[PDB]
Amino acid sequence: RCLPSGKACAGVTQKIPCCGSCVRGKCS
Repeated sequence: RCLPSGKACAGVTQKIPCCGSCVRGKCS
Protein backbone atom coordinates (compact mmCIF):
# COMPACT_ATOMS: atom_id res chain seq x y z
CA ARG A 1 0.00 0.00 0.00
CA CYS A 2 3.08 2.27 -0.13
CA LEU A 3 2.14 5.73 -1.42
CA PRO A 4 3.43 6.65 -4.87
CA SER A 5 5.15 10.06 -5.09
CA GLY A 6 2.75 12.98 -5.67
CA LYS A 7 0.81 12.38 -2.43
CA ALA A 8 0.73 14.17 0.95
CA CYS A 9 2.48 11.77 3.37
CA ALA A 10 1.64 13.44 6.70
CA GLY A 11 1.39 10.65 9.29
CA VAL A 12 4.62 8.72 9.97
CA THR A 13 2.29 6.43 11.96
CA GLN A 14 0.38 5.51 8.77
CA LYS A 15 -0.24 1.99 7.44
CA ILE A 16 2.54 2.22 4.83
CA PRO A 17 5.33 4.73 4.24
CA CYS A 18 6.20 6.32 0.88
CA CYS A 19 6.91 3.56 -1.67
CA GLY A 20 9.82 5.87 -2.32
CA SER A 21 10.67 8.30 0.48
CA CYS A 22 8.27 10.74 2.19
CA VAL A 23 9.93 14.17 2.47
CA ARG A 24 8.46 17.59 3.25
CA GLY A 25 5.15 15.88 4.00
CA LYS A 26 5.16 14.84 0.36
CA CYS A 27 5.74 11.30 -0.95
CA SER A 28 8.82 11.76 -3.17
